[PDB]
Amino acid sequence: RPTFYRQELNKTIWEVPERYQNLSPVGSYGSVCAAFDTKTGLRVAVKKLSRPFQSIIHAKRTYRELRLLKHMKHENVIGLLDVFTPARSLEEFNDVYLVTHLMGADLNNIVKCQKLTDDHVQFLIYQILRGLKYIHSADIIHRDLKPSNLAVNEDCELKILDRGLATRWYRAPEIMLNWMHYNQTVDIWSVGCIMAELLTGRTLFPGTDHIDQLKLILRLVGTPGAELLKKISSESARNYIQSLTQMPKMNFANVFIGANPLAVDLLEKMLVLDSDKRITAAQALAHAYFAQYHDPDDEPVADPYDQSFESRDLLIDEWKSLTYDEVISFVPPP
Ligand SMILES: CCCCCCCCO[C@@H]1O[C@H](CO)[C@@H](O)[C@H](O)[C@H]1O
Repeated sequence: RPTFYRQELNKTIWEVPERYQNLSPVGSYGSVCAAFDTKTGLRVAVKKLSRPFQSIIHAKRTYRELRLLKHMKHENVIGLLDVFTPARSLEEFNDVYLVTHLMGADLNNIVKCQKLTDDHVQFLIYQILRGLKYIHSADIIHRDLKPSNLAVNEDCELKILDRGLATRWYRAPEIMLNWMHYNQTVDIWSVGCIMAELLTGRTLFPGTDHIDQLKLILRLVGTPGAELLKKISSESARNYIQSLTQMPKMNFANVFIGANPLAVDLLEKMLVLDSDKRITAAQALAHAYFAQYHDPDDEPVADPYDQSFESRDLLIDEWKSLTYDEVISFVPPP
């Protein structure tokens, strides 16, 4: 094991291996320091989880987060450099620290302070969909893909994160109707919204609440056809939908007038009401808009990810001991 030191920072008492040095507050389910890794000469992020075992909910979340990050090994997805605890045994086990690459800015920190070239839009979105193929191949649905959940460096390299450094704006329509049985393509909807915005400099659907959101969506893509309406069991949803004057499907070419026409085509295949018909991550990767970036031999899939634990109601000490096992068995990257 290594030797630890304690330090006060912003009311929280930090205790880390000496290998981590120059700790400084980056921000704020835990708080995050930037730190110098003396082992590699690289700057890193060190997140102290707050109250990781406060309850059954926190504890399972803590385990969920550690299981996810141990699994994610892909250039466009946040992954884990280190995890530790000052605890000497399970009996003392009370804090968990997570270490990842220091990510300086999110996609939003870009869009707002620039106007993106088409080639930027191609590189950014290709990276998203490359990691999303990987995420999806693990049978994970991201569910909250939005600009604050995407890390982008000065080199315009991107990774998908679990959590940032308004959600509804990027949420698939089926989610705001509480449909339940989402497939992965709820994340494609979100990618379409992000893309639109990168091209346009404007939020595609700045809904004020969930009802407003559905309104703004139908104006673009138009009222659902017969083949779709017949799948909405909710009487109230049906009535709200049909009460909203029969809206024509706008021409995407006019909404995105001036965009690379191939970006318009891709957008049309992403932002489709019927999630059955939404282009998948792997499909999208082969769309000619990414011809410059696509390489089918460098778009890998994930090892299958065991998420049966999600189906379990366990005791705090059980989630705690599972988490403890995951820390102990962590094997760092190369
Ligand atoms: C915005 C007004 C209506 C939105 C229609 C959304 C159509 C969503 O698509 C539907 O999603 C479900 C998966 O969640 C599937 O069970 C259905 O097969 C699929 O067609």
